[PDB]
Amino acid sequence: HMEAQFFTDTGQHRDKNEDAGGIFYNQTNQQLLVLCDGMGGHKAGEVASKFVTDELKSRFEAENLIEQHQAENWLRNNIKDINFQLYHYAQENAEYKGMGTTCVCALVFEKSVVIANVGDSRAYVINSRQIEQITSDHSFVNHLVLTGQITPEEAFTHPQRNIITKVMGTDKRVSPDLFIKRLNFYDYLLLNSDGLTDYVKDNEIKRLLVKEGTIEDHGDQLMQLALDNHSKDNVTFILAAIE
Ligand SMILES: [Mg+2]
Ligand SMILES: [Mg+2]
Ligand SMILES: [Mn+2]
Ligand SMILES: [Mn+2]
Ligand SMILES: [Mn+2]
Ligand SMILES: [Mn+2]
Repeated sequence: HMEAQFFTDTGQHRDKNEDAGGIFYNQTNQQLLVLCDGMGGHKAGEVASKFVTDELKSRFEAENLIEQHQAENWLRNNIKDINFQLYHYAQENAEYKGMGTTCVCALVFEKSVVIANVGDSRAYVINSRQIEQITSDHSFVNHLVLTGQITPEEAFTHPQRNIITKVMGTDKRVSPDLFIKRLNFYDYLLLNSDGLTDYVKDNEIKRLLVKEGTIEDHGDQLMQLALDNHSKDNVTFILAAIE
C-alpha cells in the first residue's frame, strides 16, 4: 500500500458534492484507490458516484488476495457488473433515470499499479521532470481533438466541453480502459475529477508536487490552487506517495 489521502470540496457553484471515492483495503491489506464523478448534467449524480464507490469498496473488502496478474480481469469484471447493476437501478427509479458517473480506480502493487477508467476523471504519475496522464478522457471534446476538428485549447471554450462519451450507469454494457503502469522512478500517483484539471494545468500540478512537503501539505495546496483558479465544479483527488 502507499501513503495516500483523499481530498474533496463541493466548490462554489454546485448544489451538491456529486464526486465520490476513497481508499479501501482488502483482507490482506492490499490497497484500492477509487474516484467517481457523478454527472452534474443528469439527475442524481451523487447517487451514481456513491453507488459505484460503495460497490467497489464492498467487493474489494470481500477479497482475500488479488495479485497483479489477476488485477486487470478483476477490475474489468467488477466495473462491468457494477455498471450493469447501476443501469438497472436507475431504470427502476424514475427520479434516477439517466443518472451516471465516471470512475477511475487503481489497484496498488509493489512496483506497479493497474488502473481502470470510464469517463473523464484522470490518473497521473508525476516525478521531478515529468507529469504523465495515464488515462485517456472519454469526452466529446477529446473526440473532437483526436479527429482534429478542434485544437486542445479550443476544448476549454467549446459549448459541449462537459459532455462525456463513456460513463457508468447509462447503458447495460460498458467497456472500461485498462492500464498497467510501472511505478519505478515516479514520485506520485494522482487520481482526480475534472474539477481539478479543467482549471489547473499539468505543469502547475508538477511544480507543486516537486517541492518538499507531506501528502497532506500538497493536497491542501493543490485544492487551494484549484479554488484560486475559480473551479466551478466539485474538486476531488487522491494523492499517493510512491515509496
Ligand atoms: Mg445533481
Ligand atoms: Mg524520483
Ligand atoms: Mn460531477
Ligand atoms: Mn469534463
Ligand atoms: Mn466534474
Ligand atoms: Mn513533494
